[PDB]
Amino acid sequence: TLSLANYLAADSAAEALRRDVRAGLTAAPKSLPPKWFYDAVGSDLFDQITRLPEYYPTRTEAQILRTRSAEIIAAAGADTLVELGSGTSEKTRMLLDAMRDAELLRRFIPFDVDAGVLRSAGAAIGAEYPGIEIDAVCGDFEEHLGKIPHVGRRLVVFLGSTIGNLTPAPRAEFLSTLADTLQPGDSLLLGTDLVKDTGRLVRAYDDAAGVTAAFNRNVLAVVNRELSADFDLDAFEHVAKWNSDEERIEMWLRARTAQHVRVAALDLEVDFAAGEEMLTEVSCKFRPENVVAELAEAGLRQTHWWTDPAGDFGLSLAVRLEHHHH
Repeated sequence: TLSLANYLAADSAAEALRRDVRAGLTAAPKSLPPKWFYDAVGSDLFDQITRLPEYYPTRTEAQILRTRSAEIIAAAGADTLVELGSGTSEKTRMLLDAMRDAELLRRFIPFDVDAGVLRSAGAAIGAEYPGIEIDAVCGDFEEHLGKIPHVGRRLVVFLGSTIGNLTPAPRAEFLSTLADTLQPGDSLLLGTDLVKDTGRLVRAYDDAAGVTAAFNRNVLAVVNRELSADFDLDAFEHVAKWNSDEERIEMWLRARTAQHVRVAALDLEVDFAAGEEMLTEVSCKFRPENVVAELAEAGLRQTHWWTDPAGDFGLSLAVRLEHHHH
């Protein structure tokens, strides 16, 4: 059967956006949070990015998961699959199939901000896996991870490389809170994109076809639409950079010429100097030894680590850290 629990108010997304745009556009170094990339148009654009020859991470993680699903499912011994976030719905069915092959599959708990997607995905999954209990939760990572039911033995998965879109401090915060929801017996599956040739990294975030550029610019269309702003999308250049000290990709929008922007819903007048850059996304890249340390600091012990043949990407399986005090 299907059960949906919807914790987001009608104006949750609207109020969150007003705050983020006002905070981002009036900071001395302008920025916009990457989460606003993903309206209908942006999610479609991102979907296309996953099939771009330069953008390897989605396909590499998918290929690792394809190969390791049975082993992940054996390792976890879990009967309940909890999926955190979007865009991983084909990867979801790899894990669900593996759990069904193992005769363990009982419960599926998707957690995402879009209730409509959950209702659709829940009806579909429910049909493809007769007898499964689907407890869908519509909420956000900030506030609602606690709302995920602790029924059964749970494999909690967070795929799609979203973890790297958080800088070290909010990332440490997120992982720790995630770890806190795990009961003994539960496992966390986590994908991390690895440090590699910087040419490859930059091209992945600035493809030859210019799709990533459109995806970046689209966040301006979102602000235009939702807050009645007058960004001139054609006035902003897409810039992807390798930050070697932070070992992360950065995406920027750079004003070709001086721009004056009014966000009418906010009664906010904003100025861009010619060449001024606005930060729209970071994509942190990891070293294998650093993934274990970060997991440890969050209260997790890595029990498995899998990579693709090129060492481009790693999947971790982790469990609650052991403590023996004296």
